[PDB]
Order: sequence, then C-alpha cells, then structure tokens
Amino acid sequence: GEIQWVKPNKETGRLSINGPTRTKLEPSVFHDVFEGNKEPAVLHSKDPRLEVDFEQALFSKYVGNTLYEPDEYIKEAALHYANQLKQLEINTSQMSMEEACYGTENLEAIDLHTSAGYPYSALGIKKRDILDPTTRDVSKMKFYMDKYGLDLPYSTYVKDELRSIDKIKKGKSRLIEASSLNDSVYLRMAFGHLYETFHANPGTITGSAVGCNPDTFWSKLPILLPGSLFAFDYSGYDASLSPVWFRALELVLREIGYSEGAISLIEGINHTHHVYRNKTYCVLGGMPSGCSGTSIFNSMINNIIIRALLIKTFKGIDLDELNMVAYGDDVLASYPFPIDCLELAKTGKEYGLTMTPADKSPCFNEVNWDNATFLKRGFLPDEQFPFLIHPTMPMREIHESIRWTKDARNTQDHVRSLCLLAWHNGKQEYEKFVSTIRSVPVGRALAIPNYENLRRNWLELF
Ligand SMILES: O=c1[nH]c(=O)n([C@@H]2O[C@H](COP(=O)(O)OP(=O)(O)OP(=O)(O)O)[C@@H](O)[C@H]2O)cc1Br
Ligand code: NI
Repeated sequence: GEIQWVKPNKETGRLSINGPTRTKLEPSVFHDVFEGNKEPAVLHSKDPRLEVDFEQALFSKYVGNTLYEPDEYIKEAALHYANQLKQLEINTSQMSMEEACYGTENLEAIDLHTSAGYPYSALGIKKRDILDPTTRDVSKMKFYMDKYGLDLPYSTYVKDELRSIDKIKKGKSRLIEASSLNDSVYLRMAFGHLYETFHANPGTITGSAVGCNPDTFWSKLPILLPGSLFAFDYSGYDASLSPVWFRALELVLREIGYSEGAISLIEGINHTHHVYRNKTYCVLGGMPSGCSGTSIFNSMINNIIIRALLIKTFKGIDLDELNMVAYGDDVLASYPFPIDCLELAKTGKEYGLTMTPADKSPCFNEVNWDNATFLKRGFLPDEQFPFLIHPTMPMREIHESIRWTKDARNTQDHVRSLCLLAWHNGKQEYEKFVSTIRSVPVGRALAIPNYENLRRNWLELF
C-alpha cells in the first residue's frame, strides 16, 4: 500500500465528516483497582501526549508497493489454494439484496450500529434510516444505491481504542477505513455465498478461522494442525500488501468460477479513495482496515502469501502437506517437519511484508502448543479432559481492559464479558481475578458468574 496523492476537500468536492475529536473511553471504577499502562489512542493532531507529527505518523503504515504483478511463485500459490477451495463447491451466483442486507443463517445482517459511510455519515443519514430488520425492505436501499452509485470513497477516521503508552507517544493510532454502505451491499451481493460457506466452515479447507467460536474451535485445532507448528506476527499487514496480492486474489476468484463483474470489485478494494476529516487521498494497494466485510479476503490473501513464501524459500516443498488457518493477518500453520522462520521472513521482505516470529527471540524454538498464540489467545488443555482445549486470553489484556469504560452504565455487562474470557486461564487465576473485583464495594455488588457453572456450560458445547 502507498498513498498516490492528497487533495483538500474544497478541490475534490467530497463532503467532510467533522470530527467529534474527543475520546469516549473514560477511567472505570476499577481503574486504580487493577494494574496496567494503556491509555486511549491519540485522536487529534494537537494531543498533549504526542512526540511526533500525528497525521504523518498515521500514514507511515503505507510502506510502499514492491511488486505490481504476480511472478511464477505467486501464481502457483494462488492456484493451489484455488484448487483446494473447489471441494467446498462455493455458489458463485449473485446473492439477492435482501439476504445481503438482512442476513442468512451463515451470514450476519449488516450491523445497524455502525456508520453507513460516504456520503451518509457526512449527511446525517444512518443505517436505521435505510434498513429495517422487521420489514426486511430493500427498496429504500435500491433507492439510495441509485442515488449515489458505487465506487464511493472510504470514510476514514481514528479508532477510539486503548493503546500502549509507546504507541501514544509515537502517535501510532489505528484508522477505521469504512466503505460506503452501497459498496458493502454490492460486495456482499457478489460474494455473499462465499462468505456463507467460509463462516460455516472454519478450518483447513477454507484456510480460515473467520467467525469461529474459540470456545469450541480451539479443541479442533490440534487435530487440524498436526506435526510442527509455525506462526509469526506481521507489522502493519493491511497497509503493507501491494497490488500483486489483489491480482493473485483475482486469479483465485476466477479459478473457482466467478464472473468478471464480481471480480472487478476487487480493484475497487486495491485502488481506493479515502476522506480523512477535510482532505481526500488515493491509496493504491493495501486492504481497507476498519470494517469486517474485509476479513475473509485478508485471510484468503494470507493463504496465498504463506504458500508463495514456502515454495520460493524451499525448492520442491510439498504444498499438499501444509495446513493453515488465518483470521486477517493472524496465521496458525503446521507442517510434518519444522520450517526456518527467519528464512520465510526474508523471503517475505522481498514482497514488502514485515515479519517477526511470535516470541522474543528472534525466532521459533520451535513454537508448539504451550507458547502458541492465535487471536491473542493461548492453548491450554483442560485439566480433567486433556482433549478439550481452553482458549486463554492473557490476564494482562483483561486487566488493561477492565480499567476503562465507554459507558459507566455498562459496568455489569462489561465485567461479565471479561469473566467469560478470564475463567479459561484456570480456577486459580479466576479466583484471583474475582477477588480483586470483590476487593472493592462496587465489585461486591455485581453478579459475577460462578466458575464451575461456566465450566459446566462449556462442557455442554461438546
Ligand atoms: O479497526 C482495525 N482492526 C484491526 O484488527 N486492524 C489490524 O491491525 C493491523 C495493524 O495494526 P498494528 O500496527 O497496531 O499491529 P501490527 O502488529 O500489524 O504492527 P506492530 O505491533 O509491529 O506495531 C492491520 O494489519 C489489521 O489487520 C486494523 C484496524 Br484499523
Ligand atoms: Ni485514486
């Protein structure tokens, strides 16, 4: 990804958002009860805690594009993953508007709680004005789609979220880059069935863990990834993807039987316009970050990357014996024998992708289930039933999260949510958590769920 040009809104004629540049995250009742050092992210250019220029720090994620066109390694990788998909028999025919907007059993309805994007968010029009789940009416959508058309700019804004104190100083906030409701609807009409099958089939056929339920899916992973595991963290994955990866995704999409009309929508993702407050700019390469109607494609592209890195680093490596799942940038993969992570990372460097192995370290050793991280979570076999695997969210993260709130009226719900995460760390850990909560009068007034009861309901999921 790389910005091509920037122009002021006055020049382009694009509507300005505002924004309401103030954090909604306030310290919660447990702020000083628990330990942590994460504050709300930097929202405006004038933030007192800034070390650098904010606006230019924001866009330093676009490291540039190295390759524009698939070489022989990328094509072979795209074909293998394409071939592997075929067994899923993905329905390539356009999904109706009604289903794309209001949901099926394997595809969730468009979230009515997010902004509708350009120009709706700028015009005060929100999704509730257009969509109604009770009526399931699409005529008002077709109307607004008629009015504004497709290929609209992505309304871009800073994500109001907790960040490390280092990222606040260095000004590395994260952007929500939201597509226009119009393009969401159209994209989901073209690829809605693909999303459906993917959602319904987390695992090694799809190569995806998108929409999985870590509570149950965790136990399936050791079986789905036998032999020697490998994994790593990407640095700025989304913005580091060059147009080559979108080209390779087009190849994959064509090979599984998509029309050219549907396939031409991928260029609208590769080459994007954005509006950030009162300046508009053009991005070539790079996956738009904000929304989730982009998660599946990221996971697919990652399935291409991993394959393309393997066959380029190791002559005559066997792609039929690779197993992987990806949720965006996050990848868990395995192979019959171990793989040099530092050699992959240098092959990835050729394609403009920053990779550092998930450890210290500076590499794998060899990274198996004990230290294995996926979707932040670790993997812990159940004490009594070792074949059942707990997803372990690190207490470190849970502590950071409890110390802040966006709405003070939501302390009960927010805590329960964290408890549903916490207990997987074990009975000893959970007691220590709940007692620190009950270390304060407000905590003792709360309905904190019982350990063995939580375990009970978990067992009943198997
Ligand atoms: O709303 C959102 N949700 C979301 O999951 N991302 C995801 O974060 C990634 C970029 O964010 P980092 O830079 O904070 O973490 P990294 O690990 O990639 O870099 P470093 O930890 O080495 O600094 C992107 O590749 C997206 O996949 C981005 C946005 Br925006
Ligand atoms: Ni452009």
